[PDB]
Amino acid sequence: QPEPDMITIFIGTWNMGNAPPPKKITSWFLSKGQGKTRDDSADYIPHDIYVIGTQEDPLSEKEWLEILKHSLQEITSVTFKTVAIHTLWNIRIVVLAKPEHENRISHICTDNVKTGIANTLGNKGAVGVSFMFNGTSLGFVNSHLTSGSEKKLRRNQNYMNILRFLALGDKKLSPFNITHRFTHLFWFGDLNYRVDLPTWEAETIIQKIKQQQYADLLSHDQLLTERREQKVFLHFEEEEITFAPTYRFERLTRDKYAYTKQKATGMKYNLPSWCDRVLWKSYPLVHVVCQSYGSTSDIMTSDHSPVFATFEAGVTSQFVSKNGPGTVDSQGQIEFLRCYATLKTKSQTKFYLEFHSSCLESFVKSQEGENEEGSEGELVVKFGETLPKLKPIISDPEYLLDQHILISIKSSDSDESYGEGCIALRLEATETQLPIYTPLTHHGELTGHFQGEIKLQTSQ
Ligand SMILES: Cc1ccc(OCC(=O)N2CCOCC2)c(C)c1
Repeated sequence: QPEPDMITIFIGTWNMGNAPPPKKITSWFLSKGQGKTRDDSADYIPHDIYVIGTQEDPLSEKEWLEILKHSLQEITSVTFKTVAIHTLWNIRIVVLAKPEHENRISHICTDNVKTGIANTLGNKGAVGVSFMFNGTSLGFVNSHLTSGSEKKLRRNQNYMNILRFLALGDKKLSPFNITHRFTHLFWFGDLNYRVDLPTWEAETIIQKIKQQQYADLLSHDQLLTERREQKVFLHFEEEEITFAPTYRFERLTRDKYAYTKQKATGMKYNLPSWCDRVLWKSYPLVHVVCQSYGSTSDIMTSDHSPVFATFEAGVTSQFVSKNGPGTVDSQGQIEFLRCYATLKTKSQTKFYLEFHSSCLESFVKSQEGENEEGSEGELVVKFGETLPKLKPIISDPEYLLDQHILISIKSSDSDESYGEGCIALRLEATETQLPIYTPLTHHGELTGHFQGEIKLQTSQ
């Protein structure tokens, strides 16, 4: 029975509003309602992996798992296996997979981050899960960020705290945060970004939603505007939104948006907003295609509607050769030519690189580069032709061309990373000098660039 080169992944996010779910929630897992929806002809075809993020979840883990498994079994006639479940306060993540995937899944990690300080510590934060699916690493983050229309900068801070401190994936990738540790990273939840229009425009916004005219609302969505200004979720993707705002509804109908200030809201307005979102980041040139992104219309126990997103995701097999794993394959080599880093830093330490990849036996530390002054007042660190030749464990091009090299540029004085990035080995040619490029980030913000040429030797 062959190993897959593609799987499908369901991502769900639902802020349950502290209420139990209705008896039927199958529309969520079928990607039916508003937006980009799944074709009826696929209804019986199970996804490989289902990842369910809840916020304001009032259920026990047992209660919710029973509902989820019975829902999927009704749809698919498949009894899913529980990969992971992790809850922080009322924020929860569940990972279910087809039973045929049980021996494909390993290295399961869970973690949480609590955001805020004092007043603001005690109900917001994130839960996450990571694991290996054959040769592919998968990470999943469910975050419930700070609420309120005037707190977008707090949400951005919550995002940075979560990606700095959530401890998922391979701990040997010590310079790298979760935005570089996975082949595919999915980040979803009640991100709580609002449509930034005046309170006086509430009824106008409602009108627009009734007309399915979302363009003038999406142009004020705080998450889209913050992402365009590179304030949050740098280098993440989001499918186009074609569904109505998923917050704030009167419960037990979807006919009414409840936006007016009440004692129960702390006398805050809740204009209709896309609070409930799914974003992703995959390594360069890895197949990832969003096949649905929408909201349900028929689950009305909460003041939020559930959101679904589904993806085709490229995966690779657990490769064995006669040589690696357990030795190098001398028919393989990775050379970096004429490389230089450009850094936004004011510092004047010397810098060195670290190369990390599961195609290496262990990470590789370069010599220090040569600092020069850039024309427009930046630091250029030149490595020339000084970089160590990397010795992959397997030379077969069917393996090596699917791999990636993570790069960290570190201070010689402090050994701290000033920037992290990723280079694909999915090249147009082997035995050929070819341009490479990655942006560099640290704590998920832009700190520079790395560019140069690569020359990849495979056994072919
Ligand atoms: C499909 C699959 C499911 C679980 C699993 O390992 C983890 C496990 O067995 N757990 C017990 C129940 O709670 C979560 C942890 C693996 C390797 C594959």
